Parts: sequence; structure tokens; C-alpha cells
Amino acid sequence: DIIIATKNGKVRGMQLTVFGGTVTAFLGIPYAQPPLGRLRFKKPQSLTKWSDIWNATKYANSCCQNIDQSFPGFHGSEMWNPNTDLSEDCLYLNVWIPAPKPKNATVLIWIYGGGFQTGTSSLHVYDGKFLARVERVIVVSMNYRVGALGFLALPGNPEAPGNMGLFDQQLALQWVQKNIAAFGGNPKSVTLFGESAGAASVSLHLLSPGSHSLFTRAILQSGSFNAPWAVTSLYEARNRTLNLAKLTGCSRENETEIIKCLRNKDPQEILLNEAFVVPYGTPLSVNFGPTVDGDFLTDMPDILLELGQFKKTQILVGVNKDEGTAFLVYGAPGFSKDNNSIITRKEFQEGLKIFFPGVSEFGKESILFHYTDWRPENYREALGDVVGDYNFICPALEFTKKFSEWGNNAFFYYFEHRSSKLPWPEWMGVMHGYEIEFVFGLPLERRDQYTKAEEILSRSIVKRWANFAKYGNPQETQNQSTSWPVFKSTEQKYLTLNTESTRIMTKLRAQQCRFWTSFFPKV
Ligand SMILES: *[C@@H]1O[C@H](CO[C@H]2O[C@@H](C)[C@@H](O)[C@@H](O)[C@@H]2O)[C@@H](O[C@@H]2O[C@H](CO)[C@@H](O)[C@H](O)[C@H]2NC(C)=O)[C@H](O)[C@H]1NC(C)=O
Ligand SMILES: *[C@@H]1O[C@H](CO[C@H]2O[C@@H](C)[C@@H](O)[C@@H](O)[C@@H]2O)[C@@H](O[C@@H]2O[C@H](CO)[C@@H](O)[C@H](O)[C@H]2NC(C)=O)[C@H](O)[C@H]1NC(C)=O
Ligand SMILES: C[N+](C)(C)CCCCCCCCCC[N+](C)(C)C
Ligand SMILES: *[C@@H]1O[C@H](CO)[C@@H](O)[C@H](O)[C@H]1NC(C)=O
Ligand SMILES: *[C@@H]1O[C@H](CO)[C@@H](O)[C@H](O)[C@H]1NC(C)=O
Ligand SMILES: *[C@@H]1O[C@H](CO)[C@@H](O)[C@H](O)[C@H]1NC(C)=O
Ligand SMILES: *[C@@H]1O[C@H](CO)[C@@H](O)[C@H](O)[C@H]1NC(C)=O
Ligand SMILES: [Cl-]
Ligand SMILES: [Cl-]
Ligand SMILES: [Cl-]
Repeated sequence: DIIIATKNGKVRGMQLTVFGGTVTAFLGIPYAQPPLGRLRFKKPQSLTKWSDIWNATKYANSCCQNIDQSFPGFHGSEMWNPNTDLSEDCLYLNVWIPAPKPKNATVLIWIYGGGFQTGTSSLHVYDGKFLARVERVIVVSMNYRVGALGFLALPGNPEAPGNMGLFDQQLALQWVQKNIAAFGGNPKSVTLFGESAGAASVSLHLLSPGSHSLFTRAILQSGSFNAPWAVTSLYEARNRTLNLAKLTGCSRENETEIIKCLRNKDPQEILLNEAFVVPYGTPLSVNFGPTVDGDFLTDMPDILLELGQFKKTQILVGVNKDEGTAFLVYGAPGFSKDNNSIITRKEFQEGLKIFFPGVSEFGKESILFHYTDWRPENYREALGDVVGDYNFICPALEFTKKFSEWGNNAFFYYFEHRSSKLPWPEWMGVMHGYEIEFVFGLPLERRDQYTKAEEILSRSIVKRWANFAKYGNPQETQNQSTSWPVFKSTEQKYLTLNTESTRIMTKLRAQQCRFWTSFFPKV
């Protein structure tokens, strides 16, 4: 029986056998008061002491959210749906400890993504026991409120101030600072890492003064705040809050009475109406996301980044080869996960209005012109690259450029290996989200039918990530590997991650990102 005494009381963990060794797991530690009743839409309130022993022996509830019901029975989509009961009572965290108890281990804190509308830390591919066993680091992950329950915003109104889900994450970071020493962790060696909206979350913690003292450095996989889906303008935030109030019959003159009306509605009523607060949407639309609240975010994040107002530390940023392909089967005509999705030129143009609804005709023709300088799968591949470059790759590169211009070491990766167990079709390639299982070390478990080369790749990736967390330098020193060079604003070197051979290259998607970052904002 391994019991740890935290600042709020004792917690009961459990022992797991991993690779002939042992890992101690504490699943479902509460880190905030359940945000129920009057506490809905408010910032997380801090927890009070319990006099007995909390059993942290199973994953806790996942936060309320809508489910991906596009492909029932299909593992490719269902593997991302929550695997615990949905509940407003969801502010819990998990911690994996190596055995025996480490003296002063570096801590990795995972922040899941999902467009700020879905996600949970209990997913199979977020299992931190492998990292704890192999690299003897401590892995922490938390659930944070998503959707309107986590990001509904009436700016300046403390009953719905916005960024509540970001304050959830932040309170979990504070929990680590206060308690991780009792688990054998080093509160001064804390690395945040996250993917998609989690990576954008990580990037905003770099911008938020309240988070600066709560971590050491940061890893951003397939996401950043400057992505076009990652931040909602305060006009849109107000317009979407008033729309959900209208859709639920909560339209009141007093803005505070609107919120209180929303606190009496059942969570499913909120969730059902979340999709309709915008006129038109895209498969990447974030209805309720981060806002400039004057609290977590003191100013528009583009200004803070441009003017060097962020935590000065090392960062690790990267993207996958085909970030955009996943979203094409969620609206683009002629696309299907069950055939090769050979589309015509006309279907490509119809594809553009799905992902760029409010853009002018000249703007969409400029996208078309730029991506058609060439094969029957030309247009299919072009649309995937349009969606992936615009929503993920080019913003990530721009974030890395602007961050590194203020003197800090930055490292950029280009992940381009497609999992041998990938359930989606071959034309989708190296999809959004499918580097996560390599980072968490699933292919190190050889009983799960990954290839030998995938075990080697995951082992190398795991070592690089752990070395970055512990030493701020993501090298694999022992096995005659390729040295990972610093990303500088001029050379813009990056490392490719795959099974055959790592390579150092420069200026990823240089032509494409000049279009998206410099020209396309003008249309
Ligand atoms: C600000 O919100 C309004 C209201 O949104 C309404 O329209 C749907 C999205 C639906 O969910 C409904 O319940 C909701 O109340 C938006 O107004 C709409 O805009 C579209 C296109 O401009 C029109 O087709 C609608 O007729 C119009 N509705 C009204 C009542 O005027 C408005 O677009 C939005 N602002 C922005 C910038 O998107
Ligand atoms: C690849 O499949 C898409 C999707 O087709 C859907 O509907 C059925 C026809 C089914 O066979 C299955 O493929 C999928 O659930 C094809 O597009 C569809 O094609 C038909 C014409 O045959 C149209 O009437 C549909 O509206 C259209 N749907 C969409 C969303 O585009 C596509 O033609 C196919 N490509 C191939 C076979 O090369
Ligand atoms: C957005 N909608 C719901 C319309 C479609 C989402 C389709 C997602 C398919 C998985 C893509 C990778 C996801 C990785 N995670 C879940 C971590 C983001
Ligand atoms: C926690 O688990 C232990 C396991 O032996 C059990 O004895 C105890 O009653 C549990 N606490 C509860 C259920 O509150
Ligand atoms: C853990 O390491 C830090 C340096 O990062 C040090 O300041 C601290 O005293 C250490 N704590 C221990 C050894 O308990
Ligand atoms: C809105 O309601 C709050 C809560 O009672 C109140 O303090 C405030 O004065 C009201 N605003 C008005 C009446 O304009
Ligand atoms: C280095 O190579 C050895 C075998 O040569 C392997 O067992 C080990 O896991 C590798 N380590 C990393 C970090 O790749
Ligand atoms: Cl490529
Ligand atoms: Cl093999
Ligand atoms: Cl190598």
C-alpha cells in the first residue's frame, strides 16, 4: 500500500506492472471544487481538506461534451470519444510515478486537445505509465472544462468571465507545484506538453503571467494559439453567448440574469445548442474557445507574441505531414474514408467553401491558383494540404519563428510516419493526432502489434521528449542519431521524424506559408 499525503489530504494509488517493472498510478485526484450549480461558468474554486484517504484508483468522470457520432463502431473516430461517464463533476487529474519512488524527477504535464469542445485525459493513448517506466519521469494529466461550460464569455463578468477551462488547467499546474514533491517530483522541472487545442493551451500558458511560475518549458504538437481556430474575437464571443441564451430561452436584459438562467438549464440543453451559436461552421470550428478576458489573457495574443511578452524558455514545436486529411470526410463532397476520394476540380472548389465559408470569391480562387501548380489524386491531395497548411502547419511555424526571435532555443519537428495500425484509409496519410501514441510510448509494448521499426522510432521520440523536459535539449545522445538543431528565424532548420532516416531540412512549406501568413490575411 503506497499512500501519499497531499496538502489537501491522503490519496490512495495503485501499482501497475510495466515492462518487467512497476509504476505507481494515482487516477482521479480532485484538484478543484466541482463546478456545479452556482459555480457553473465560474473560475475553478480551490478544494478543501478531506480527513480520510481518497482512493485514486480509477479514472474520474470526463467533462460534459458532444460526441463524434459520424462513424459509429469505427475505431478511428471512437478512440477519441470519452471513455468515462460525462459529468460537470470532472475536475480531476492523474499522476504516474516510477517505482521505486524517484528522488527529484522531472514532471511532464499533458494537456489534451479537441478544439476546446471535446477531450479527456483518460484516453488509452494518453496513458503515462510507459513514460514513467522508461524515462523515470513523472506524468501528470488533467481534465478541464470544454465547450460553453468551459469557455462561455461575458467579458469582465465574473459569473462568466471566459477562459474557465484554461483556469482549470492552471489550477492543476498549481496543484503540481504544491504537491508533486510529496510524489518524488521536482516542481522546478515541469514541462507542459499537449496536442491540438492542448498545444494551443500550452502556447497561451506561455503568454499568461499567472502561469509563468508554474512550469519550466513547453512542447507544442500540432497546435498554437495563432491557428485560425484557436482564439475567438470578443465580438464573436458576445454574439455566441447571446445566441445560446436565445436558443435556450435565456435572453434577458441584465447580462447577469442571462448567466443565472443558463445555470438552471440541464447540461445536455447547453450541449445540444452549442453547434448553432454560429451561422455557418467548418469541421474545425471552435464555437467556445479562449478569449481575451483581461485576466488569463491581458491583451490580444498576437500582440504579446509579436512584442516579446511571454515566458522566456525553450520550446519544442512540430506538426504532422497530413494534418488536414482527417477533416475532409466531415463535410467535403466526394470524400469518404471508405474509398480513395478521387475528387474533381469542381469538387475541390466546393471543398473550399466548406472550409472557408466567409471568404470572398477572389480569396478562394487565390487558394485554388496557389495549390494547383502540379495524376488523378491531384485535387484530393491539394485540399488536404490546404486545410493542413492553413489550420496547423503555417501557424505553428509562424509561432516558432516569432518566439525564437526573442533569443530562446526552439526546436521544430516534422512527423511523417503513418502508424502501421492506422484504421483510417491510406490516402489520409500521416494524420492529425497520430503522433501521440508514439510520444506516449505505446509501440514500446510489443504485444500490441506495432512494427519493430515503430518501437525504435517511439523509443527515440520518447528519449528526445524526456531529454527536452529534463535538459531543455531534445537530443538522443547514445545511438548515433541525427543531432536536432535549433530553429532560428533565418535558417529555420527542422528535424523530420520517421523510420528510415532522420534529416535536417530548412523552411518547411516555405511557399505555402508565405501565402497563408502574408497574403491570405489581406483577402
Ligand atoms: C451573430 O448572431 C446572429 C444570430 O444567430 C442566429 O442565427 C443562427 C446562427 C441560429 O443559430 C439562430 O438561432 C441564431 O439566433 C447571426 O445572425 C444571423 O446571421 C445570418 C448570416 O449573417 C443570417 O442568415 C440570419 O438571418 C441572422 N439572424 C438574425 C436574427 O439576424 C449573426 O450572423 C452573428 N454574427 C456573425 C458575425 O456571425
Ligand atoms: C467515395 O465515396 C463518396 C461517399 O459516398 C457515400 O455514399 C454512398 C454512395 C456510399 O457508397 C459511400 O461511398 C458513402 O457513404 C462518394 O460520394 C457520394 O457519391 C454519390 C454518387 O455515387 C453521391 O450521390 C453522394 O452525394 C456523394 N456524397 C458525398 C458526400 O460526396 C464518392 O463518389 C466516392 N468516390 C469514388 C467511388 O471514387
Ligand atoms: C471536429 N469534428 C468533430 C467535426 C471532426 C473531428 C474528426 C477527428 C478525427 C481524429 C482527428 C485527430 C483528433 C486528435 N484529437 C482528438 C486529440 C484532437
Ligand atoms: C478504498 O479502497 C480500499 C481498498 O482496500 C477500501 O478498503 C476502502 O474502503 C476504499 N475507500 C472507500 C471505498 O471510500
Ligand atoms: C530538485 O532539484 C532542484 C534543481 O532543479 C533543487 O533546487 C532541489 O533542491 C531538488 N530537490 C530535492 C533534491 O529534493
Ligand atoms: C443585474 O443583476 C445584478 C444581480 O442582482 C444586480 O447587482 C445588478 O444591479 C443588475 N443590473 C441592473 C439592474 O442594471
Ligand atoms: C539505442 O539502441 C539500443 C540497441 O542498440 C536499444 O536497445 C535502445 O533502446 C536504443 N535507445 C534509444 C534511446 O533509442
Ligand atoms: Cl510533404
Ligand atoms: Cl515487424
Ligand atoms: Cl537517426
